[PDB]
Amino acid sequence: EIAMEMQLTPFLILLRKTLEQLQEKDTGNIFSEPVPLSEVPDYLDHIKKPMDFFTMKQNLEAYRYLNFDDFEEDFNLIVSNCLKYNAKDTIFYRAAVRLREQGGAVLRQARRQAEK
Ligand SMILES: CCN(C(=O)c1ccccc1OC)c1cc2c(cc1N1CCNC[C@H]1C)n(C)c(=O)n2C
Repeated sequence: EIAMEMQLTPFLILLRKTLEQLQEKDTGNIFSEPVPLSEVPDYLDHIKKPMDFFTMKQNLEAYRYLNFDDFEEDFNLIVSNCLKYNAKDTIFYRAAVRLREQGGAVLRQARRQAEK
């Protein structure tokens, strides 16, 4: 399977499935819409690039993820943003740790498929 020959549609089908699997791990509904700046007024004082699963879905369908690195980078922002903004004694921090853990095998297996 050679990179210049790779078709977009199959790759996007793979990313759609992978994103569904990742988002399903958000059983607390913490990561599935943007952190609202109106309700968390200091959020952008700390976080340079917010990310969430709905924004990832929009990016996917707008053809913004054309390799696995860029996709995984945004999933990793969901986690890292949360670990920075929230203290390690909070439920939200631990929820990000759990999301990273559960996302791990999903992403590794998905990348292996993307590399054929
Ligand atoms: C701003 C929403 N939020 C809350 O914790 C919250 C605040 C006020 C009133 C109700 C609320 O939720 C019930 C929130 C903050 C987050 C946050 C997520 C949320 N909410 C929790 C409720 N579901 C939506 C989600 C965006 N993440 C990932 C963060 O890093 N921070 C700081």
